[PDB]
Amino acid sequence: ALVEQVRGQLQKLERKYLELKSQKNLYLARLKSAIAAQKIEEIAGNLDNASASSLF
Amino acid sequence: APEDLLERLLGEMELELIELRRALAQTIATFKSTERQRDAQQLIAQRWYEKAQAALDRGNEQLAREALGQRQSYQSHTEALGKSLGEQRALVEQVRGQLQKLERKYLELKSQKNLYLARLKSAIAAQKIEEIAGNLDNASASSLFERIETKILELEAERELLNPPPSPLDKKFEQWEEQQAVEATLAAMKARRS
Repeated sequence: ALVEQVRGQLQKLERKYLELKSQKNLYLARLKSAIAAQKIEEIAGNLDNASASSLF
Repeated sequence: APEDLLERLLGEMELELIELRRALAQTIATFKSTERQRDAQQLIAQRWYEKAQAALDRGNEQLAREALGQRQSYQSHTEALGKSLGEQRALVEQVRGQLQKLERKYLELKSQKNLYLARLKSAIAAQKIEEIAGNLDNASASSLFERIETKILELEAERELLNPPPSPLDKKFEQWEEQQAVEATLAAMKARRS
């Protein structure tokens, strides 16, 4: 019984481990997308925004 | 950590087992020596007895009379040793039974030593992994998704603030105007060809 039940834990646990890994990159990619997009519009706001446009 | 004690305690037991193991031979060693002396003493009397056969022979009784008197001194010693040999037998027999029984128990405990150690390690390894998952995935305070995804909204919320979305006003005007742009332009399309 011990060897059977313990294997079930290992069998179930391994499936979960890779499942988390799949979402690891998915959320990381989304974070980077916003991070990259966060600054560019800030530069445009600091560059073009008619209020205090450094450009024009 | 009690686990190291389990291995260490048996090691100390093993030293005592060999210590007792050597001790038993010492008891056996003296037992053999006692047996030899009894055999030697009877031989001395046996030589006197074997000699006494000739001493009594030819009618020279007086020589035999004195000879047997000397024998009795050895006979008394012989009897005492024989009694000692018999009682020593019980001690060697019973002590071996203890050793015979004790050794069987020793290995029996060793069999369960690894069995419980293995189960402990299994739970120990499995104990932490789910704790990480609880600290990682658990929707309450998931470090993986909930806390990370909250930061996503923070950046998302800023874009509308820094770039105010056009009011819903303009959407309908362009859509209202867009249909005329296509229709008015297409009105010429259907008209120019027709």
